Amino acid sequence: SSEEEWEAASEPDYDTNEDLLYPYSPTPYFGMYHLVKIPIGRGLLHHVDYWGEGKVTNLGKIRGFPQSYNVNEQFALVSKGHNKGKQIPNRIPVVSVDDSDTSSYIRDDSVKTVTISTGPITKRCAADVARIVNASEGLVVAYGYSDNSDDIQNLERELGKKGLYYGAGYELPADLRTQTEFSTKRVFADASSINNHLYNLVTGGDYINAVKTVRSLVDNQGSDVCRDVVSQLVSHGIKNAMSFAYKLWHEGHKDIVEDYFPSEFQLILDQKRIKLIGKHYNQALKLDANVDRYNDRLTWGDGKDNTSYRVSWRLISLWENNNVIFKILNTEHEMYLKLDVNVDSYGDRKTWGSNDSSEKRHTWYLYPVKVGDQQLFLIENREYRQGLKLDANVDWYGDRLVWGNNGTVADNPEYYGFIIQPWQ
Repeated sequence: SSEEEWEAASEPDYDTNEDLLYPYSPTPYFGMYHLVKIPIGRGLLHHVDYWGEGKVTNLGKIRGFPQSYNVNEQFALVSKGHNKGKQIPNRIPVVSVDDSDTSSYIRDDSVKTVTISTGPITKRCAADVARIVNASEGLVVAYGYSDNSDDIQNLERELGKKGLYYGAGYELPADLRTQTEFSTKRVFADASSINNHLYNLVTGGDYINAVKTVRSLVDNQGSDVCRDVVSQLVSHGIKNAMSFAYKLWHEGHKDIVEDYFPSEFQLILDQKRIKLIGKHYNQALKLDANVDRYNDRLTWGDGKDNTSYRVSWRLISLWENNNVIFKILNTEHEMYLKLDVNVDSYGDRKTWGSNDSSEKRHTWYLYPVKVGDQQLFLIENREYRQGLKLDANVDWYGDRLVWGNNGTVADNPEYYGFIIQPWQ
């Protein structure tokens, strides 16, 4: 029988594994008694290996850990490698892989790191892993499962109820990178850690891993964290927020932009007719009534009109070198904004509309920034790296010329921010 094969079995290899002197390791399941639960005292348990067998070498590959507690079925024995058939080191027992309940042995919310591999993650197992991992600073690493498995689906769901979430590309210390047995892993971390991870993936331009992260976050009760990260990204002048929103918009995740990003992002990303209002001077942009000798038109804020076809624009979005870039289209004339090749005596450049649109100076970055509750955008020419501003001086009609600014527009959203509104 299973019991008798276990009773019959050599004791665990405590040369290659550390002997943690766990009192319930050499006993079967005794959870019917008021046992002494670990951890004892105020700290967390360092490391539980769920379905672990201790450090197992096989065909030159390593699985398991010499210093973890190992949750396993009560009669389970080492499966492979030289220790095959021995007893499991530091073994915390469960009745069955079905019940997978450690509540007699391990206190709720008490483990720093849970690793899990080899065994199946049933719903009960996922729930037990979530029960023991500490919500505020826990970490769960699932090794060798496929991302679409019922195993990972059970785990992500139970961890999300507790406040742990997948981190795509989450970097592990060297001692959690020893599992050369497995070719895949999936890391779950605490709410604050994932907040920081996803923010830094976006500011770093790693949109593949940012999209993977946010999708799992929103799908597993992480909406508070998503909202906080988004707020940081659209408040602090991060143009990678625009690039992140673009990839969400085009790769199947419109829900996340619709539900968590400022309403303006939908106008921007779908090339809808918009008004562009200089916040400081409060004037909507238009093009000049007349052309110059090159058939181009100057760009102006209008001192009175904020409704007519003359103040309608569209943003054209394109992807270049891991960034979203924009062209700014005037719908009255079907002309594209650029900055003058000639500077004035302050180094500033007049803004012009042209029928043509194939130069780098036709392309622009948007930097989302917030003045209290008002979402704004800084608009910066990609070739000249100048942010747009309206002239401190009015003309005879009360209109303001639009210039590229020599000098950063980042220190000051009340001066250099634009409001984007729907035109219709």
